[PDB]
Amino acid sequence: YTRVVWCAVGPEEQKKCQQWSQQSGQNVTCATASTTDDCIVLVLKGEADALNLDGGYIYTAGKCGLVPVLAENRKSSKHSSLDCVLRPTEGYLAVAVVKKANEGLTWNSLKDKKSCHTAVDRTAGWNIPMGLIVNQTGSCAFDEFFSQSCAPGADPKSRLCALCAGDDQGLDKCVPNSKEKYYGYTGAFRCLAEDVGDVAFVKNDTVWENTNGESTADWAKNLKREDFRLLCLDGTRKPVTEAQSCHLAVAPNHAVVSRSDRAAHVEQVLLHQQALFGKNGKNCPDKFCLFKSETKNLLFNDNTECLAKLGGRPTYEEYLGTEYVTAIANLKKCSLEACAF
Ligand SMILES: *[C@@H]1O[C@H](CO)[C@@H](O[C@@H]2O[C@H](CO)[C@@H](O[C@H]3O[C@H](CO)[C@@H](O[C@@H]4O[C@H](CO)[C@@H](O)[C@H](O)[C@@H]4O)[C@H](O)[C@@H]3O)[C@H](O)[C@H]2NC(C)=O)[C@H](O)[C@H]1NC(C)=O
Ligand SMILES: *[C@@H]1O[C@H](CO)[C@@H](O[C@@H]2O[C@H](CO)[C@@H](O[C@@H]3O[C@H](CO)[C@@H](O)[C@H](O)[C@@H]3O)[C@H](O)[C@H]2NC(C)=O)[C@H](O)[C@H]1NC(C)=O
Ligand SMILES: OC[C@H]1O[C@@H](OC[C@H]2O[C@H](OC[C@@]3(O)O[C@H](CO)[C@@H](O)[C@@H]3O)[C@H](O)[C@@H](O)[C@@H]2O)[C@H](O)[C@@H](O)[C@H]1O
Ligand SMILES: *[C@@H]1O[C@H](CO)[C@@H](O)[C@H](O)[C@H]1NC(C)=O
Ligand SMILES: [Fe+3]
Ligand SMILES: [Zn+2]
Ligand SMILES: [Zn+2]
Repeated sequence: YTRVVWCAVGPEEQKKCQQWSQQSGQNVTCATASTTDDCIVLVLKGEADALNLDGGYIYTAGKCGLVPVLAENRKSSKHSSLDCVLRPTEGYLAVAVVKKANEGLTWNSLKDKKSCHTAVDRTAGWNIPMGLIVNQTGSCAFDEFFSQSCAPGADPKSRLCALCAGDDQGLDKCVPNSKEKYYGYTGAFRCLAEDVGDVAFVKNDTVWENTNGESTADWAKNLKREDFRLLCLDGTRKPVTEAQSCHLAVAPNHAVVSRSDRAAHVEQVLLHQQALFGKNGKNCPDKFCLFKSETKNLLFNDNTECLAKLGGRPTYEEYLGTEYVTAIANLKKCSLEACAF
């Protein structure tokens, strides 16, 4: 009923979910899975109700009948008067980041280099860059393009996982959850920051949130914006201040999905949960903040201002957009009446 079971990916998200559960009086409860895909499955079975997903998984989930309910909304500049929950979503910029000291490394010389991806199947870390690379190469062997990488979710024995490090014990190497050191936006960027990889496929925001004192995490403490460069599709290199003219694409924001028969109810519970634990929430920062977790982006991205209502009750195809939807279809022809489970 007004009770919602959230699906947590990995033990760290489980921990944050439990706090949220404790503070919600149990209006929100938790289920945990090792992978986002397993979480998709728990929702289909009806053992969990919702979770926040990157666009790539929204695509997987959509083919299986799950729908967009509310989307992450971060601070903008245009469309000022509108409240956050009513304001349109902008989408983030997918970028390719390199070290400035690594001269002569451009989009046109990425072959045989070392890469850092958020996870297999994600928008900025995989779908966009690999779709572009397959497109340009005219060959479905994206697994041979880079010499070594860390792409959580690929075969641990393959070169796509050679750069991944697992947890502090060396266990769970390449798993697509935060236990993997170089998982997600922050992980992929850390992979580049520590010179494990030559390039990182992350979003524009990740660079800003983890440099010039914004992080304080020990690996990011001393990172400086000028030491990084974005790779543009025209073979050029630009400062990270130029993301508007040097991105690989703009991605649809992450969004909360659920089985359609449960959407209306998940929507009403969440809107109330954010009134309590959101940005200007009754109990944040006092008791619990839904959008905080110190640069780890647990359950939701840390830069989320609020969860917004979607305009025009969009299907997953409309929400992702035709442009992005055909990009994925074309890449998956390498790896359509579907649903993977
Ligand atoms: C690439 O991604 C970066 C990071 O997301 C984008 O830069 C961000 O732009 C925001 C708006 O477009 C900036 O937020 C506004 O609101 C706050 C409050 O008014 C301003 O100051 C903040 O103060 C708090 C202190 O409590 C700090 O937490 C913030 O760091 C900031 O100092 C801010 O000046 C601005 O008016 C936001 O600050 C900014 N983020 C950072 C880390 O600088 C960037 O636009 C984007 N590029 C493109 C092309 O999209
Ligand atoms: C990989 O290559 C494929 C195939 O060339 C790319 O797909 C193509 O994408 C374009 C742009 O999305 C599609 O064109 C669009 O057509 C509509 C209809 O007129 C129009 O409104 C848009 O303005 C645009 O012109 C095109 O149909 C599609 N081609 C095929 C065969 O699917 C794909 O984008 C490439 N991958 C990446 C990541 O770019
Ligand atoms: O979530 C962010 C992404 O949304 C994707 O689909 C959802 C979103 O986008 C549509 O598109 C373009 C446009 O209307 O959005 C803004 C302001 O929101 C503009 O810049 C545009 O005019 C749709 O019409 C929206 O209602 C919806 O919220 C989309 O594929 C991505 O581009 C990105 O916006
Ligand atoms: C839990 O749900 C009830 C039913 O709407 C609501 O009245 C109450 O405020 C909620 N409590 C918390 C802590 O969210
Ligand atoms: Fe993403
Ligand atoms: Zn563009
Ligand atoms: Zn529609």
